[PDB]
Amino acid sequence: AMALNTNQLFAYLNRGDIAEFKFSPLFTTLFFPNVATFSTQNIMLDTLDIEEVTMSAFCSPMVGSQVQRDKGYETSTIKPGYMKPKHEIDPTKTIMRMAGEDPAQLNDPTYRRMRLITGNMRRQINAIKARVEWLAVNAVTTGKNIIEGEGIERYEIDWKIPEKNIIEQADGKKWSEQDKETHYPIYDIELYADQAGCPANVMIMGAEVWRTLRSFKKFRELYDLSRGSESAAELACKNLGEVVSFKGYLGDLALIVYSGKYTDSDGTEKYFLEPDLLVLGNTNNKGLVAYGAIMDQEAVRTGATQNMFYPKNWIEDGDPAIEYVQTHSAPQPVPADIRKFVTVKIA
Repeated sequence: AMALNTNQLFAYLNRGDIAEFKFSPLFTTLFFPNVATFSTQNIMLDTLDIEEVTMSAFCSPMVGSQVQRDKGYETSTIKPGYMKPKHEIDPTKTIMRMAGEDPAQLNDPTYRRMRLITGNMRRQINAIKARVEWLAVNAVTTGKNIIEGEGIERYEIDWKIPEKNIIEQADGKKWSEQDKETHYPIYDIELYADQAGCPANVMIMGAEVWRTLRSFKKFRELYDLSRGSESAAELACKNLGEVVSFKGYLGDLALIVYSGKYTDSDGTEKYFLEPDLLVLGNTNNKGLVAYGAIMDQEAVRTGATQNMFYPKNWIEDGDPAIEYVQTHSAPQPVPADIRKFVTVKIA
């Protein structure tokens, strides 16, 4: 067994026809679809060619779970959470073959190592994209991210979303308490959308929100199931049918139910978007995922530090020699304008 070099791993990562590589989760796709890779470890927001994205954040240290906001300050230098998940390449695994494919290769041990390597690479990108989506949804819904990673101390980024942009039905009119035969929920949605200061053209909803909205006769009468790749909102969902459902339109407002989940360190399943939350936004309000430099010595040696991802494969010596694949990345979502997001907790 010889370890694949990084050109060999990049050949796969860049291949063009792997969904895990070409698509990203919903909030990332709608609101952070652009990319900037930095040659510095830290993201330097002041250096971006696009003037229309956010160029500073209020960064505060933390002691435990406590944010030390008196020690925070606006800075255009952002330290990203450095990621480098790895997996063992165990050739004793049973390899699942697809689904139109070619039984004969699976004898060849090289072919089998390749299957495990590429399989684990796909899983590592999924995990990096999942962290990014978590960061994206948190930014949009709370204006804040908690950043952790290799070689830094845990701290908070605050994009300072206006307080009026985060709304709870329990401070006003609850949908659960309305007459489902007579209430017009559109007028509440319009009320929430006022807070964006600009038009909202997309409503992204947890499951409980969609259930409730649907229970209103007056929503059903206006609900326009018709659609056809007719909007950026709609286009964004076509490759995310595992976690996202495009429902139609309410006037010029696209309707998306979002049910994406991730697993946390504890190995527990969580929603990206809590089921009782809806987000109003504008699909023209596009920021980016900024990538800090890759800090791996071999990346540094070979001048390959400016990269979204940097995959490595190696075999260690030992009584069992253990083989690993690992992917380095230092992503951070940066919004265009945080003030154009309104989040509502229904009750």
